[PDB]
Amino acid sequence: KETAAAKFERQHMDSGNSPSSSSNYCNQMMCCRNLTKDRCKPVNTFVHESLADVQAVCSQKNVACKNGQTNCYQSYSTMSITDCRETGSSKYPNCAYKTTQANKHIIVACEGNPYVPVHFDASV
Amino acid sequence: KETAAAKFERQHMDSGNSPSSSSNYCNQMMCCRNLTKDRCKPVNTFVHESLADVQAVCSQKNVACKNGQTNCYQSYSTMSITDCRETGSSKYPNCAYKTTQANKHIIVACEGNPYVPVHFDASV
Repeated sequence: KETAAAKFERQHMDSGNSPSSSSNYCNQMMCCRNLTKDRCKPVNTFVHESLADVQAVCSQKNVACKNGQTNCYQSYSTMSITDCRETGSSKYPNCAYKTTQANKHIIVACEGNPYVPVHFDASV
Repeated sequence: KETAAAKFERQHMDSGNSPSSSSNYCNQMMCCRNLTKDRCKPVNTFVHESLADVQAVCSQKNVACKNGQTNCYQSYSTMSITDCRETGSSKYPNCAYKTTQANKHIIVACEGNPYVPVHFDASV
């Protein structure tokens, strides 16, 4: 009763579901980190490397910040990160986001003592 | 008063927590598509494109099937795919698979009328 054609579909078709597919990760983190409190923050990037590895970036590759400042640093290695972007249905107070995974070099602005990140400037 | 450093950690740090399900994707799909009931199927590929794009491949590049039959066809474009292979520690009935994503030209054996995909032969 299962046709050869249906068997191929069962064994091999999983449209729109690569392990890469979006999920509600951004919706949960965006909300729980208070990023949708007075507005839907439009875009945000979460970093999954350890804090020690991210802090180390402040003494890695020195580059210009988007705003022209020069206290930004790009990580020597690519880092595991997740980009959060608002979806078509997002409208405060009901924010909604698409989750996109990635592995890129991060660029952060750093200041203070200890010299640590205070701004996520971009990913490359 | 939130320091800039703490604010950066609250908006951008989520160590160890990438939402990627690509560690368990294959085990889950191999299980629910019924490919581990009698033996651990050794290798299997899932395609993330539409069924429509996969059915069209039967109209594309004719190439030899692994077994030498002449009814195999290769997609002109690469497709988003996930290959599942048994790990070293997999042993029926505790099947275990490594998930490997890629963008490749798929190869399927087609048969019947309509002329449709009946077997996933290989990928580019």
